[PDB]
Amino acid sequence: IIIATKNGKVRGMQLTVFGGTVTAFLGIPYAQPPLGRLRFKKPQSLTKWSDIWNATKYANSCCQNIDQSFPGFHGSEMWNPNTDLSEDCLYLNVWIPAPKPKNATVLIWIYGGGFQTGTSSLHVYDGKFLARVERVIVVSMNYRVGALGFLALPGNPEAPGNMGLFDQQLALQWVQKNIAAFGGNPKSVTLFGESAGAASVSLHLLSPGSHSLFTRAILQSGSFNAPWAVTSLYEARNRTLNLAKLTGCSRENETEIIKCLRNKDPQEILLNEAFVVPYGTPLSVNFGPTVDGDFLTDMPDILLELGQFKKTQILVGVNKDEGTAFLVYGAPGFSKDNNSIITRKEFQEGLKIFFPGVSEFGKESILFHYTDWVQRPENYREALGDVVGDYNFICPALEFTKKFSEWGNNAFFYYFEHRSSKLPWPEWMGVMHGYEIEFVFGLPLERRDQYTKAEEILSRSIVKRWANFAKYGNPQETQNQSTSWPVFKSTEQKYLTLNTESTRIMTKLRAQQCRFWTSFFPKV
Amino acid sequence: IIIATKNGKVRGMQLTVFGGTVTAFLGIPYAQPPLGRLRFKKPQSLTKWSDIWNATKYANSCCQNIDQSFPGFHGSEMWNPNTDLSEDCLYLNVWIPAPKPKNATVLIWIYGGGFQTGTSSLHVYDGKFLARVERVIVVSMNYRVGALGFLALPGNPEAPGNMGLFDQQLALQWVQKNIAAFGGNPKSVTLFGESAGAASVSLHLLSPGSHSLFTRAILQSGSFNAPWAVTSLYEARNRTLNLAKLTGCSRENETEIIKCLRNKDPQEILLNEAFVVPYGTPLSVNFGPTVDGDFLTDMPDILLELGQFKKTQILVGVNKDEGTAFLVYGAPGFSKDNNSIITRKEFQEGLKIFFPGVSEFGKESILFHYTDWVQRPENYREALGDVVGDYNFICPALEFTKKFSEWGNNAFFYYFEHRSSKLPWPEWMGVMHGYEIEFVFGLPLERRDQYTKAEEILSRSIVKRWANFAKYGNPQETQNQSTSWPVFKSTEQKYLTLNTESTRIMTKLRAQQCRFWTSFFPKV
Ligand SMILES: *[C@@H]1O[C@H](CO[C@H]2O[C@@H](C)[C@@H](O)[C@@H](O)[C@@H]2O)[C@@H](O[C@@H]2O[C@H](CO)[C@@H](O)[C@H](O)[C@H]2NC(C)=O)[C@H](O)[C@H]1NC(C)=O
Ligand SMILES: *[C@@H]1O[C@H](CO[C@H]2O[C@@H](C)[C@@H](O)[C@@H](O)[C@@H]2O)[C@@H](O[C@@H]2O[C@H](CO)[C@@H](O)[C@H](O)[C@H]2NC(C)=O)[C@H](O)[C@H]1NC(C)=O
Ligand SMILES: *[C@@H]1O[C@H](CO[C@H]2O[C@@H](C)[C@@H](O)[C@@H](O)[C@@H]2O)[C@@H](O[C@@H]2O[C@H](CO)[C@@H](O)[C@H](O)[C@H]2NC(C)=O)[C@H](O)[C@H]1NC(C)=O
Ligand SMILES: *[C@@H]1O[C@H](CO[C@H]2O[C@@H](C)[C@@H](O)[C@@H](O)[C@@H]2O)[C@@H](O[C@@H]2O[C@H](CO)[C@@H](O)[C@H](O)[C@H]2NC(C)=O)[C@H](O)[C@H]1NC(C)=O
Ligand SMILES: *[C@@H]1O[C@H](CO[C@H]2O[C@@H](C)[C@@H](O)[C@@H](O)[C@@H]2O)[C@@H](O)[C@H](O)[C@H]1NC(C)=O
Ligand SMILES: *[C@@H]1O[C@H](CO[C@H]2O[C@@H](C)[C@@H](O)[C@@H](O)[C@@H]2O)[C@@H](O)[C@H](O)[C@H]1NC(C)=O
Ligand SMILES: *[C@@H]1O[C@H](CO)[C@@H](O)[C@H](O)[C@H]1NC(C)=O
Ligand SMILES: *[C@@H]1O[C@H](CO)[C@@H](O)[C@H](O)[C@H]1NC(C)=O
Ligand SMILES: *[C@@H]1O[C@H](CO)[C@@H](O)[C@H](O)[C@H]1NC(C)=O
Ligand SMILES: *[C@@H]1O[C@H](CO)[C@@H](O)[C@H](O)[C@H]1NC(C)=O
Ligand SMILES: *[C@@H]1O[C@H](CO)[C@@H](O)[C@H](O)[C@H]1NC(C)=O
Ligand SMILES: *[C@@H]1O[C@H](CO)[C@@H](O)[C@H](O)[C@H]1NC(C)=O
Ligand SMILES: [Cl-]
Ligand SMILES: [Cl-]
Ligand SMILES: [Cl-]
Ligand SMILES: [Cl-]
Repeated sequence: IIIATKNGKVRGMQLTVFGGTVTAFLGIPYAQPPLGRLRFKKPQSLTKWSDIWNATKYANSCCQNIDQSFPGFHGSEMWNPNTDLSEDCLYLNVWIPAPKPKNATVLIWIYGGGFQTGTSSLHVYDGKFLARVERVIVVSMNYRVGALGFLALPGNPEAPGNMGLFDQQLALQWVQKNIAAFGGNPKSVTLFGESAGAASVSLHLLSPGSHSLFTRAILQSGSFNAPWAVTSLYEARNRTLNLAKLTGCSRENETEIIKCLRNKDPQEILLNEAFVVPYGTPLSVNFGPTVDGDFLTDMPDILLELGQFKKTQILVGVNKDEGTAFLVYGAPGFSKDNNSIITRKEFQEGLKIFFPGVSEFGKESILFHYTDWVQRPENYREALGDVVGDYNFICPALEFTKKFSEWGNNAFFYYFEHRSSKLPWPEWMGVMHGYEIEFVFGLPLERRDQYTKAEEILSRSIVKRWANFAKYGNPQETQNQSTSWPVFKSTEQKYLTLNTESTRIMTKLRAQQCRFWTSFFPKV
Repeated sequence: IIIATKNGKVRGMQLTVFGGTVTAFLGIPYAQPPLGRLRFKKPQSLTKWSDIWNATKYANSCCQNIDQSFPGFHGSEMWNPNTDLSEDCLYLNVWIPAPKPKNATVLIWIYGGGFQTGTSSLHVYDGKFLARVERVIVVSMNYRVGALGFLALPGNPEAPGNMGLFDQQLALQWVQKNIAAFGGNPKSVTLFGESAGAASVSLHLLSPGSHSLFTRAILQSGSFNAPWAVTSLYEARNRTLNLAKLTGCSRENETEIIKCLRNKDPQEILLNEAFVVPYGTPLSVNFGPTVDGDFLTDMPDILLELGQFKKTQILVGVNKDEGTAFLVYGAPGFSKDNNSIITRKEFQEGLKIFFPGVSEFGKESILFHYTDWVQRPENYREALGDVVGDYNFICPALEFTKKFSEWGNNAFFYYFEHRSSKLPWPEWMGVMHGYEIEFVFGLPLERRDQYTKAEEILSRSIVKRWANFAKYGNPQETQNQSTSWPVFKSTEQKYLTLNTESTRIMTKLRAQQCRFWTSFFPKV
């Protein structure tokens, strides 16, 4: 199977999925390799090839540091890259139903990883189930991460910032130009992403250059108003110069810092990213999106508040225990290998880990708000996870959703509360960050994979709802006497819970907690 | 002029006021003197006299401690009692227009003084101007204050608590039974009071026993939800027993503590009131209203929240600088005799004076909320006064008004912002607590008294508005092209400013401050 694209022919491969066939085109190039003088620059458009590009395997993942905290452990290792790392990493994947569809809706996946890590070739991002079961086309891209994707000296085209967001955008352009050849509808394109991938989706909603590149958006556990999502111009400058210092690249001329950094081995840039900040946290984003005057024209909070964004439907949600994953990456008393019963003093020390530049009063205020107990040994352990999840994911997603919906558009909010039967992490971590993704991609639809029957049913329902959102703007499951998913409006704030037992309509998720983070805490 | 009352004849006296005449009956008894075995008991009804009771001078003021902080100084001394102190103090005053009116509306004044001090014979409470100018009848009563008015051991008729509130109530009953003989309408009775007198008015709104004793209510700088206004049953017990200790009255039997206290000289009870608490403040109310199961059937906050109160119109207001008066009664760096520029550390020490049993985090939170400066030497001095005024008077009056109006009734709120040209206190204290009162009573209507012309005009307008509220439920001045006073509703929260220059309709008084006190601070 060979498809002709604007830049040349690509050969795919046939896959058997559930007694049917999917065609996969893995590793199509969508930009010039950003090597040499192109390092730190916006991606440059790719010129024609002749002969057939073989898109029959996943391409290189972008250069990135790896999580070495738990070698041999599937819970962490499943997120590490599974393809060689290389600066030559600007590739995308396409999965299409067979037979070729006529005008299929397109789902474009944007991975998370804190803007520092990630790749589209992870097993939990495999678009073949969606293509098979819902007859949508799935596209995913690799984009640059870390300093190589996000180093900024604002205004300077040698290192303007947001390069990895421009990579995403150019892959969106590729779909616009090329997807009809694969049987796709460029006028029916939904972005979906998790964590930094969801924050990215929310920035494409804000970016005038992305407005005509997609139709609708799905935000899983992330949005640009999250505290980790956008680097200030002040932080970015200091981090860029710190990185120059650490590599011997400190210079009088800023265009000469960049020239120097372009001579460094990728591996030397990677080694020094960790230290560009005095204190870090398990949620640090050393190199992330900045207000660059190009992708992002103003501080995104101002854009959101004043309604300057693409007017379309959004689907947004979070997991019940967003904060737990992070606690084993440095909070005292915590271990994935015991029940992590901590004391008051450990709790207090954990706040120092998660809120390093925060006044003592700021920290006491967190403790005040989260330790009014309803005695119980896991009180403090539970409070720290909620602190981290509410601050970093849940309250920001809910505020994004309120503010976005106030401008007239339909929004749907979910609260995912199912723990995978196969989860390798301990029970105390509950419904973790990242662990809805396999349900969205339909992994539990595979009977060989040993998920429960209740999990097959949940995943089939989520898959259908996501697909209906993409095709029709409305994440209903219309056939199986399912709970209707109400629109989220800033007054009632109705959301849908996703679980194997009973799906419920609820209101005002974490009302009391989010008043704290959203209205008090930003003042300290 | 001799009027026959249910309990006997009373002779009044004629007064010349503004080229006209008022009849004053000063010092009519309304209960049995609460002496001897009646000390600490509810007031007992008075039996008939023959011959003519001469109500031609003010009666004794109730026993109370005096403000000795500033001897010789009119600013403080004008609030001290101006009649002999005596346990024999249950008397009231009546001022009536001449000629005798036919069915005049009645204004009943309830003085403030923290429930510890006060008397109806103060010059600034002289009802003759109102009677003259508006042809209303004015009534005022003395009620017991301090431990003699409010000592409680709940349930025990020897000392049930709220005795001074029962004194007020019995004087309300006297007006019901007797005012028609003076030309008054018992079906048109408005209560008005300032500070503890306004808190009292707000408790009569809650008390089933007072419901048929009045029509409408005016609350000047006070309401029962103020932090100083209601003593917990826990505080009351401890204070009663502390007082017993300090007087040698500690006993096994509680009815024997009271018997013992009844043998003490009034003057010995007074000397020990100050110490019944370990820490006090300039706003301490050692002996005040309690939930006694009789006057007050439940915690008044519950009654207010759940709409269990007299359904009628209210007029409520506060002064611009409620908090300043108190700062010279113990805050470091403050003096009525210099400009009281204080430092951060003095500010912090002042919080300790005003918030003695409050956690360090509680205090830091106050400081956080009030020291975000918009440098300026008077920053800290101004912040402390606002802290004290917002917490103790303004935010509580506004919350009372919101909650009360949510039940359907018209409410009118004012913000009094005129500083008396004659004020003896320094300019930095601004528009002080207590200093609207002379405008309400029409003192500036007296040309001999050397107030400005702008002050005569302001007082004449307030007088008319207060009188119209009493007679008609609507505090308008209809004749002189005046600003219309809108109803206060919990959504718009419109209020009227009272000043000599420009009277304005404004909204959401101290919105940001009161969110702090009303919604955060009660948690610490
Ligand atoms: C901006 O960066 C400076 C630089 O300090 C850093 O030097 C880098 C090359 C890197 O190795 C990094 O780890 C190191 O901290 C920061 O100043 C430092 O601040 C810390 C803590 O306040 C102090 O211990 C150091 O004295 C100080 N270092 C120097 C050399 O000045 C600074 O914190 C940072 N500013 C922001 C916005 O975070
Ligand atoms: C849960 O484990 C933590 C984490 O650290 C430990 O991991 C264990 C599984 C074990 O292999 C141990 O050797 C390893 O150090 C425990 O916290 C540790 O416990 C003690 C006393 O508090 C200290 O020696 C360590 O500093 C501390 N580590 C950290 C990172 O804080 C924790 O006590 C344990 N909790 C249980 C069993 O409930
Ligand atoms: C209830 O009252 C007690 C009694 O203490 C008081 O004794 C009284 C007769 C009187 O002189 C008063 O000034 C004195 O404080 C309070 O206990 C006291 O608390 C303070 C400060 O915490 C301590 O310094 C004392 O040790 C302690 N005194 C005694 C003898 O126990 C107590 O504070 C109070 N409770 C409440 C609700 O405020
Ligand atoms: C305003 O006066 C205060 C109050 O105390 C003083 O009253 C003055 C009018 C004067 O007679 C003085 O003798 C009397 O003690 C001043 O605070 C005082 O100032 C000094 C230094 O801060 C200390 O000696 C006192 O402890 C302190 N008193 C109190 C109660 O805190 C204050 O400095 C003054 N401020 C000015 C002039 O701006
Ligand atoms: C494919 O359908 C096109 C329009 O369908 C889409 O309309 C969009 C506005 C959006 O709402 C999508 O979700 C809809 O599905 C049509 O214009 C094209 O011509 C079609 N192309 C084909 C059949 O080749
Ligand atoms: C005096 O007027 C009485 C009624 O007037 C009042 O009606 C109340 C319900 C209240 O709204 C007041 O503010 C009104 O002024 C009437 O019943 C009496 O009979 C009158 N008594 C006389 C003239 O002696
Ligand atoms: C692409 O794959 C085809 C079919 O397997 C092969 O014949 C061709 O040589 C390939 N091109 C390469 C490896 O460049
Ligand atoms: C910085 O150096 C570069 C060297 O390539 C040069 O192009 C540029 O003009 C210099 N900038 C300034 C303004 O000094
Ligand atoms: C609805 O349930 C049927 C079985 O009754 C199942 O076969 C089908 O896949 C379900 N559809 C969805 C979208 O959940
Ligand atoms: C009351 O006053 C009248 C008139 O001045 C007087 O004659 C009478 O004796 C008085 N009664 C007293 C003092 O008890
Ligand atoms: C307390 O003592 C008084 C003495 O007058 C007595 O009437 C009462 O019965 C005693 N109470 C109890 C229950 O001990
Ligand atoms: C209205 O103004 C007139 C003068 O024009 C004055 O005599 C009168 O007292 C005023 N009335 C009120 C109630 O303020
Ligand atoms: Cl600090
Ligand atoms: Cl369902
Ligand atoms: Cl403390
Ligand atoms: Cl006016």
